Amino acid sequence: TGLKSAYKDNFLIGAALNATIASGADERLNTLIAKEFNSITPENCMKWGVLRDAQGQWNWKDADAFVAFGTKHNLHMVGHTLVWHSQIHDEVFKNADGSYISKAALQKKMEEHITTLAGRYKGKLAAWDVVNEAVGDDLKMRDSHWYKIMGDDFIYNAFTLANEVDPKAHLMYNDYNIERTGKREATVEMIERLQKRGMPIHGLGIQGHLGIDTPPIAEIEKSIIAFAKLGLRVHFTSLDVDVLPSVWELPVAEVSTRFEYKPERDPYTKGLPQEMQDKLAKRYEDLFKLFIKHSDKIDRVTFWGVSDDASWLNDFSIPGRTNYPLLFDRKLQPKDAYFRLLDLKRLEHH
Ligand SMILES: OC[C@@H]1O[C@@H](O[C@@H]2[C@@H](O)[C@H](O[C@@H]3CO[C@H](O)[C@H](O)[C@H]3O)OC[C@H]2O)[C@H](O)[C@H]1O
Ligand SMILES: [Cl-]
Ligand SMILES: [Cl-]
Ligand SMILES: [Mg+2]
Repeated sequence: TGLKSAYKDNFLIGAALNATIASGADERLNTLIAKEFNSITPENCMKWGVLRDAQGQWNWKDADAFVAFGTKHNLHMVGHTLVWHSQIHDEVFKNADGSYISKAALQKKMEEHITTLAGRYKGKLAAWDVVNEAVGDDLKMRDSHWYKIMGDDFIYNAFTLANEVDPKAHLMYNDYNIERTGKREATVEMIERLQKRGMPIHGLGIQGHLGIDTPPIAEIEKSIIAFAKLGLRVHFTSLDVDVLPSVWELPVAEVSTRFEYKPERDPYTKGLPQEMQDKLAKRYEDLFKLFIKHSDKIDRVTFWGVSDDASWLNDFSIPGRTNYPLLFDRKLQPKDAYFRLLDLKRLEHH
């Protein structure tokens, strides 16, 4: 059968779904999703600034279509995300003159947003990313407007609110590069200090935006262990593997430059050679060996897309590259990495 049944006894197999896919209108992705995944996450549609215009006004079409889809196919559904510094309008934070509104006023906007959003899907969504990406890459609390107006209380109040709205909801914190030493620890710290405040939190999302070579598997492992120790369920939430030239490690004189589209940084436009098909299978296989090792700690592994043609890495971090990060190709056909992963479970020894 599919991924989901292969991994039934391990964890949920999930896909982020764009709004075209959430519409139901692609029978070929319906057939695929129904076979392969049992968990879905809205890739964009339940984000503050996508869901609401700059005046706080709500359009629920896509948000509603996504919940109709998972109800329809009976898939576990993750809300993404109540409180985040990205894809949210500056009018949330700032007067037209640039100045920041009071904390009190922003609290009120947060109350309303969580109350309406979690409230509306209370009991339909099993899980929420309540706060997304609150630790800076300099390993300090990210200097978002959330943070600058509110402090730790934006995260605190966000969870407490969420939990009051849907008591039943599994409530996560979600971040990227927390596979990595340094930011892993600053996040463990962050949870700890809020958990001693009594903040209701149930899960820790590891985004899992990985590269073909890095981070190493020992890294990821340390993080699975650190976070579960905080008495939380571990999720891999935005899984994909970047197979393109990295701009992450570039010399000074090229901080951008580095985001500009350049030929050589897009080397596989004519197709992914077999030699890299293979590095990608092997890298997915290492990851999933790891995940199986620790499936007492991991509740779910979600991919940040269904197929390559629809991966966000085609445009991040350089617009318009041809990447190959996911299990299904641009023709919806499964890739070498896919069979390696069925095989792990198929041939498993007990
Ligand atoms: O390719 C163009 C564009 O990218 C995609 O939407 C993007 C989302 O996938 C992206 O998701 C975040 C990835 O980082 C973290 O996991 C974070 O938690 C996610 O929200 O968000 C930015 C979007 O531009 C679409 O495929 C398409 O619109
Ligand atoms: Cl979308
Ligand atoms: Cl090639
Ligand atoms: Mg339901």
